[PDB]
Amino acid sequence: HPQQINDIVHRTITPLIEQQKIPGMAVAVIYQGKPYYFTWGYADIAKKQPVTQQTLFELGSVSKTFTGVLGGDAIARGEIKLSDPATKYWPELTAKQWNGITLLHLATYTAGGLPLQVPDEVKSSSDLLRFYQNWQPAWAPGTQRLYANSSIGLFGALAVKPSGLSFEQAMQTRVFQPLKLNHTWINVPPPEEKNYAWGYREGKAVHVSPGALDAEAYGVKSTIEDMARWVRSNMNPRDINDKTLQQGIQLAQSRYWQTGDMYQGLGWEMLDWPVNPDSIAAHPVKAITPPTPAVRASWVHKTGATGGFGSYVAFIPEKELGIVMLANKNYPNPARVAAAWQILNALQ
Ligand SMILES: *P(=O)(O)OC[C@H]1O[C@@H](n2cnc3c(N)ncnc32)[C@H](O)[C@@H]1O
Repeated sequence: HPQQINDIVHRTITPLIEQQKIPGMAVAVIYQGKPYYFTWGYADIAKKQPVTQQTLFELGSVSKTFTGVLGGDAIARGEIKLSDPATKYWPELTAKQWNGITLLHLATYTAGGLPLQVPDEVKSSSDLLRFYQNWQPAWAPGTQRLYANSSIGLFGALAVKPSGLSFEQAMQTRVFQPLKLNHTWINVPPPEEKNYAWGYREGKAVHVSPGALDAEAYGVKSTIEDMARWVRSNMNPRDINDKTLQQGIQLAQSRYWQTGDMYQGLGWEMLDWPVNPDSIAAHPVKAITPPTPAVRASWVHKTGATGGFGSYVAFIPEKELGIVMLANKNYPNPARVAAAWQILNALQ
């Protein structure tokens, strides 16, 4: 490691762990293109199993970045357009409030107030259809952003329909495998279970429960090494020898809407670099026309949580600088962002 990386990471992450009382943590700092790894504490407190570079953490909503990119890849293939009505890919969704709602709206939380959570009793395909059929928008499409699992969750499920594959099969074959993310899972295979960290909520060991559209909205588990590779792939997509995937990664950093200081991509969210560290409910959106092609001078990021895990990813493509922070405790987002900003700001 470059000493300055060690110095700033030790300075920054050590206190964070102490005050947030985080039981285990992994961090990757991407600096001049290369990854540097750090680990702390335990994946399993009871068994005193240390966090390693092979420890799997629940990504929570960081999963949305994978879904956004997979959608981008489908657009690149000509399988979908974001301007297409959602009903084009689910004709059984006949209720009139769906007229005018597009894949873009689903992907970017702008469909008009889809709920943050899919109702907990929704399990089957018929349950899911009935849920969407009964949903009533609070706003017209394309006018308000309400960050929500039921929105991008449906986007992911519909985006993969033309492929003929399940969402998991599409993600595995079109995103995970081409990028050599060989320890990244929607469903952790039994032989890999020993590396799956427990999450901790009020001292209790927990893993995320099954829920409708979980794969699409929050269900990915990954290692610090794979997540470093993910960040690297999104920072320099032109380094990928897979045309539609490269194009998809670029489309996910297109700026489709603006809300205050931030811009909504597909899964990824973006702000202009340099950012004010203090700048990082529903809010009105303005369409950006044409959507701004991925801006390399951006803070590109996404936070994620499950009951037992807190995750954060941020990168600045212009500077070849990025960070992944994975912890097996859900701790406040401002703390994650503050630590990430301190580390990247020191290395620019
Ligand atoms: P992102 O990390 O913002 O959000 C995804 C996390 O939210 C929780 N989640 C989604 N859906 C539910 C339901 N129905 N009930 C309780 N919690 C839910 C999970 O923690 C996701 O990881």
